[PDB]
Formats: sequence, C-alpha cells, structure tokens
Amino acid sequence: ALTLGFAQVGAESGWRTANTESIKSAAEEAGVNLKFADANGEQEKQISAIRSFIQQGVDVIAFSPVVRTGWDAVLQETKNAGIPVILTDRAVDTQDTDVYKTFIGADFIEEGRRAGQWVADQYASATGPVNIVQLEGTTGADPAIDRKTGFAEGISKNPNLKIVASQTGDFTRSGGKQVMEAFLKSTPQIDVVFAQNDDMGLGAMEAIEAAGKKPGTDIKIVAVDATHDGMQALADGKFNYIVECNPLLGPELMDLAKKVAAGEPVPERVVTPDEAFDQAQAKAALPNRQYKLAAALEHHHHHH
Ligand SMILES: OC[C@@H]1O[C@@H](O)[C@H](O)[C@H]1O
Ligand SMILES: [Zn+2]
Ligand SMILES: [Zn+2]
Ligand SMILES: [Zn+2]
Ligand SMILES: [Zn+2]
Ligand SMILES: [Zn+2]
Ligand SMILES: [Zn+2]
Ligand SMILES: [Zn+2]
Repeated sequence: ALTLGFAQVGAESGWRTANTESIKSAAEEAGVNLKFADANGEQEKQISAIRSFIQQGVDVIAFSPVVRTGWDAVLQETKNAGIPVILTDRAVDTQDTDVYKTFIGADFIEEGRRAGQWVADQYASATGPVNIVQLEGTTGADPAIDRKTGFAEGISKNPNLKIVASQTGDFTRSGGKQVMEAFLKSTPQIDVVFAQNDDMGLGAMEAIEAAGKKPGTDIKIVAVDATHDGMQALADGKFNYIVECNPLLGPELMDLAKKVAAGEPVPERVVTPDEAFDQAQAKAALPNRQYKLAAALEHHHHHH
C-alpha cells in the first residue's frame, strides 16, 4: 500500500466539501491508504496534523495551507524526516529552497481578472458611476489575496467602476450575510457585488432578498467556484456571472502521490482549467456536472 497524509483547511464552502469528497473518493478508487485530517480553519490544527504524519512515518504528506505564512519550520521538519510534500489549491510564503515537490491548483488571479473584466464589459456605456461591493475571502489565504488583486486588474481599465466597500467574510454563508447586510446599511447605493466564493455570494443574496431588494436585477451578483447551489442560483436568475474553480483535485493528487513516492519526475506546478457562465449557459451546464468537471480537470496544463 501507499500512505498519503492529507490535512484539509476545513469545510467552510461547498467547494471545500467537494474538494474533501474528491480527495477521499479518489484515494479508494486509486488504492491509497489515506490518513485524512481536518484543521477546521485554524493553522495550528493543520500544523499538528502535519506533525503527526511525520511521527506516523507516512510515505507522502499533502496539504492545503489555510494561510500563506507560518509554514517555514514545519515544511523544513518534513524535509529533515525525508517525507515529500505535494501542495493543493492554496500556495505558501516560504523562503527555504525545494520545500515541496509540486502544487496542484487554480489561477486565482485570472479567476478574479475574469470577473472584473465581466463587470467592466457589462458597465461599458455606464452614464454615471457603478458601485462595486467586494466580499473578501479569509484574511491570509492565497485565493483571497490573489482574487482581490486580479479583480482590480479587471476593473482598472474603466474609472466609472470603483470598489466603494471591501471586507472579509471568511468564505462562509454566515459571513457572507453578516458582511453584506453591513454594506446594505452602511453603503447607500450598490450596483453590483463581487463574492470571492459563491458561498459568501449566496449568504449575500439572502441579505438582498431580506432587505426587500431583487438579486440578479436590483443588485447583480458575480462570484467564483461554480458549486451546485451557486450554479442553481444563476440558473434561476439570482446570480449573473460565476467563474468556475475546479474542486476535483483527487484523481491527479493520487497520480502525483504515486509518482512522487516512487520518485518519478513531476512538473513544478499544475493549473486546473476554468470557464464561466451566464444564466443560460449555467442552465445547460447543470446536467451531468460531476462528469463534465472530472473531464475538465483531465485538460489541466503544466508549469514545468
Ligand atoms: O482554496 C480555494 C477556496 O477555498 C474555499 O473555502 C473556497 O470556496 C475556494 O474558492
Ligand atoms: Zn464519498
Ligand atoms: Zn526556513
Ligand atoms: Zn449539490
Ligand atoms: Zn467545466
Ligand atoms: Zn499531468
Ligand atoms: Zn508537462
Ligand atoms: Zn500557464
């Protein structure tokens, strides 16, 4: 058998549960003794789980870093022990050289770029300003930093679009509502809302409704991930644009775990594809989704 030690961020978003399910299911399917762990959103619990895998003498450890910083010591402790590290979706802020074999994930900057370009293409003939409200991700995580940056690059070529308000909602529906209701009270006029993970955008669409305002027409929503519940919102008309982030890493993580453990060469970075849908596109996209996605993943590209 091959032993894989995986430590997860938590289970905040629908994307996370899909990512977890895809990792656990793909291990069975490929035949890998998975020693999965859940930090529940706190780095110290992710560290501990990574530290326990070293003491359990696992063959290859792999994790999804809750926040970019703080890993230096632990990532060097795995290199001392000789167990290789394969990273998933979120990146790290590390100094030391060759502290991880590869990193499977997505291009969060273009995901944000894609959204911001959408806002802009739609508000081209805007006779007056357009008020964008940003529901930021967990403070410190790679997707939250990179999406914010990309979304700005999208807006930048049009001064009529300005981020009137921006605040963290921790990638949850709770936070997504809590922060959106605050923007509904504080900011007087909102033309569109950018949710860094449809989950916050869903909590936000409850706040749009709860304040007697129509989602998808009064205030337009535009988000990332393309989860079931999100895609359904768009299919109905409560959302306007979702940019797909692929959660089904499992199959490739297992392939790369076999390659790494054996010692076969692996590319330095693998980026999963992305697409985006309008209401009508999402309507036709909703049917055999788990197959369509698992097929999309197979079309990944390498950064050797
Ligand atoms: O790391 C990827 C992000 O993590 C999840 O919490 C978000 O939904 C997803 O976009
Ligand atoms: Zn299952
Ligand atoms: Zn160091
Ligand atoms: Zn579902
Ligand atoms: Zn797809
Ligand atoms: Zn490949
Ligand atoms: Zn290649
Ligand atoms: Zn590329």
